[PDB]
Amino acid sequence: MPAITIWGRRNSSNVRKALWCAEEAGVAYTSIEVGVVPTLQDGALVLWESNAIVRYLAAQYAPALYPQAPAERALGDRWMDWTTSTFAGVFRDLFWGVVRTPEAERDHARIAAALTQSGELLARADAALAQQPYLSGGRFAMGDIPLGSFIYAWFEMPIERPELPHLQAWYARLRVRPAYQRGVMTALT
Ligand SMILES: [Cl-]
Ligand SMILES: [Cl-]
Ligand SMILES: [Cl-]
Ligand SMILES: [Cl-]
Ligand SMILES: [Cl-]
Ligand SMILES: [Cl-]
Ligand SMILES: [Cl-]
Ligand SMILES: [Cl-]
Ligand SMILES: [Cl-]
Ligand SMILES: [Cl-]
Repeated sequence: MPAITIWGRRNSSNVRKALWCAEEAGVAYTSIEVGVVPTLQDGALVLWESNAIVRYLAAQYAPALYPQAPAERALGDRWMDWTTSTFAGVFRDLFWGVVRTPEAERDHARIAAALTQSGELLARADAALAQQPYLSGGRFAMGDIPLGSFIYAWFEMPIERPELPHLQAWYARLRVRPAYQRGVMTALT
């Protein structure tokens, strides 16, 4: 069995982050879904943090994805932290109310507020993607991966989205990557 194992449900955005990164690197890996947080194991290493798992997999296995100059890495680095620190919480809330709770249980005012704030948060990324074609800068790299794994849910969710055309063209370019198709575009349950 491959040295790399990734535990976790494939319909989680955090696990998508890791599967997509694994796929981008081409390495042998096992994905275990037991019957949400990814657990990475690679030899003696055990990782529980999505973005740490990403940064590791790219630096260790896909150096095309890990910019070596600190100043260029920092461009996409900030969107990795921002995805966790600012976007994921409100969006996971939006996504729960819409895909996973029964209408009898939906706090609509809250969903409505999640949807509205999700949108204006994303407007910030949309503005950055009007300056460069990737969160990582001129070329795709690890920095695009955390928000890229959420933005699949954003666009394929049954919701009314505000017009964010740079964000959308970026998602269109993500969709042409096979690693993104196999790693991220899973059952949106
Ligand atoms: Cl989600
Ligand atoms: Cl099951
Ligand atoms: Cl190792
Ligand atoms: Cl439901
Ligand atoms: Cl551009
Ligand atoms: Cl770059
Ligand atoms: Cl849709
Ligand atoms: Cl479309
Ligand atoms: Cl997979
Ligand atoms: Cl599907």
